[PDB]
Amino acid sequence: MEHVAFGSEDIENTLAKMDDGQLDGLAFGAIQLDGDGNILQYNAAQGDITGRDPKQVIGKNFFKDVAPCTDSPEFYGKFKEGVASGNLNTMFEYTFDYQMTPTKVKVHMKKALSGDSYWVFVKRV
Ligand SMILES: *C(=O)/C=C/c1ccc(O)cc1
Repeated sequence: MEHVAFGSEDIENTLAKMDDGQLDGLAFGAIQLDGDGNILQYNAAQGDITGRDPKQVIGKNFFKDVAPCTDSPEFYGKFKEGVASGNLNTMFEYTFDYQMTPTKVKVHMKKALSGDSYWVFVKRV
C-alpha cells in the first residue's frame, strides 16, 4: 500500500514518482487525463469503485466515451476551464450513474506537475 492521503497539498509531487504499478497501491481512485480528456493512467482502486477494467479504458476519452454523466458544467466544465487557464485545484461531491449502481463520491481534480496532464482522484463518501 502507498501511503499518500487523499487531498494532500503536495500530492502532485508525490505521484510524479509512481509508475502504473505503484499507482495501484493507493487507497483512493486515480485517473490521469491529457488536456483533451483522454485517459493516460487508471488505477486499481478506481476500477473497484466503477467496475471498469483499467487496461480497457486507457486511451478512451473520459468525457465522451467512458463517463458521459460527467459531461456537464459541474464536472467537465471545471476541467476545461482548468486546462484553458493552466491551473486546476478543486474538490467536490458527485454521483456516478452510467451503466452502474449510482455511487456518490468525493472528486479532487488537480493539475499534474509536469506538462499537460491532469489528475482526477476519487473516494467513496
Ligand atoms: C458517469 O457517466 C460517470 C462514469 C464514470 C466515472 C468514473 C469512472 O472512472 C468511470 C465511469
